[PDB]
Amino acid sequence: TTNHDHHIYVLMGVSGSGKSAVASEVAHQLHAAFLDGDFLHPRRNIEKMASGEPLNDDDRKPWLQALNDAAFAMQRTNKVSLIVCSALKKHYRDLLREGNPNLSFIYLKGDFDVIESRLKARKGHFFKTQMLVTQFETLQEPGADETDVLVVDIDQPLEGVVASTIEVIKK
Amino acid sequence: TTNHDHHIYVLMGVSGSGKSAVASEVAHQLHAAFLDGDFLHPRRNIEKMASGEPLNDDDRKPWLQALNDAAFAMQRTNKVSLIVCSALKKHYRDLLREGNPNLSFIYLKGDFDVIESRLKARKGHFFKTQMLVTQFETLQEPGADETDVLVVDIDQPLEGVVASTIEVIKK
Ligand SMILES: Nc1ncnc2c1ncn2[C@@H]1O[C@H](COP(=O)(O)OP(=O)(O)CP(=O)(O)O)[C@@H](O)[C@H]1O
Ligand SMILES: Nc1ncnc2c1ncn2[C@@H]1O[C@H](COP(=O)(O)OP(=O)(O)CP(=O)(O)O)[C@@H](O)[C@H]1O
Ligand SMILES: [Mg+2]
Ligand SMILES: [Mg+2]
Repeated sequence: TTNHDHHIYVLMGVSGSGKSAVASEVAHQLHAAFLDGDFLHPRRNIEKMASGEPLNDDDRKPWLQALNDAAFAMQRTNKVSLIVCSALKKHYRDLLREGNPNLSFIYLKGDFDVIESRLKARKGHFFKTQMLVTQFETLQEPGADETDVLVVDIDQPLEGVVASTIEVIKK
Repeated sequence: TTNHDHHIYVLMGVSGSGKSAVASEVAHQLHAAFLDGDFLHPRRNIEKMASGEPLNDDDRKPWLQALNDAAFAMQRTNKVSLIVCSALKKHYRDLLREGNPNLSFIYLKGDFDVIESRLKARKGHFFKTQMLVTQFETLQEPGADETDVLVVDIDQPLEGVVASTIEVIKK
C-alpha cells in the first residue's frame, strides 16, 4: 500500500517560522496536496485548547497518529503532499515517520530575533514573548542523524523561502 | 466552543463536477482554510480501496465522523472553512451537520452530459461510463428541505464557477 513513488513533505519549525504562509504558496505552485495539521485534533483536544489550556504530549498522541494516517491517504493519489506540523520534538517526528518511509521533513529554520520580528509585524496582533520562548525551548532541532530532514533559511523574503522550499522539494 | 461567526462550506457533488479544482482557487483567493476530505479516510479504508474493494456505507461512518470532527477544528480559528467531500447521500450530509450548526454545503450541480465531457477532457485518462452513472445513481440531490445547501451551476467555465462559488459564499 505504500507508493514509494510519491512523497510527503512536512513543514516544521516553531510558531512564526513560516509553515502555513509558505506551504500554501508551494502547494499552489507545484499544484499539490496540502493539509494543515492543526485540523486533525480530536474533539477532546479542541475543547481543551478552547478552555484556554495547553494540550500535553498524551493529547498529541492521537493527533499525530491521525496525521500519520492522513499522510498515508494523501500519497495514494498525489506525488507531492505537504502537511504543516511544527513537530518540535523528535518523538512527534517518529510518530509521523512510522509506516511512512516516503515521508520527510522540511525545516524552516531561523533564530529568535528573526521570528520575533515576524510576529510583531502581525497587524493588530499583540505580541507576547513567553509564547515564543516556549517554542524555542521545546524545539529539539533535528540533528544530522535525522537524515530525512531537509532545511530552509527563512531569513529571506517569503518568496525566497518559497523558492528554496521548492528546490529542496525538486532536489 | 462552536464559533457561530465562522462558517464551514462543504463542496459537494459528483466525482467530475470540479470539487477540488474549484475549492483550491476559492481557498487561494479568499485566503481561507481548505481541507480535502479524501485525506481523512481511516488506514483501513485506504487498504480496502487499494485491494480494489469499494467502500460501503459502514466504512464511511468513521470517516465522516472524522470529517465532522475536522469541521469542528477548522472553524475555531477561521471564518470560512471549505471541505471537499462529495456528500452524495442525505445521510452523509446529516452526519457532517451533527455538532456543526455552523456548516453548509455548496452543490457543484451539473447534469450527466456536462460532467462526462469534462472527465474525458484530460489526456491519457481512460473514462469509464458506469463509474459516473453510479455516481448519479448514488447522488441524492439536496432537496428544498435541506436549507443550508447552496448550489452553483457548473455549466459555466472554471472561472465563473469559482466566481459563483465565491458569490454563494459571500451572498
Ligand atoms: N519569509 C517571510 N518573510 C516575511 N514574512 C513572512 C515570511 N514567512 C512568513 N511570514 C509572515 O510571518 C508570520 C508567520 O506566519 P505563518 O502563519 O506562515 O507562520 P506559522 O504557520 O508557522 C505560525 P502558526 O503556527 O501560528 O500558523 C505571518 O505574519 C506571515 O505572513
Ligand atoms: N468549470 C469547469 N470547467 C472546466 N473544467 C473543469 C471545471 N471544473 C472542473 N474542471 C476540470 O474537470 C475535471 C474534474 O476536476 P476535479 O478534481 O475538481 O473533479 P472532482 O474534484 O469532482 C474529481 P473527484 O471527485 O474524483 O475527486 C478536472 O479536469 C478539472 O481540471
Ligand atoms: Mg500554521
Ligand atoms: Mg477531488
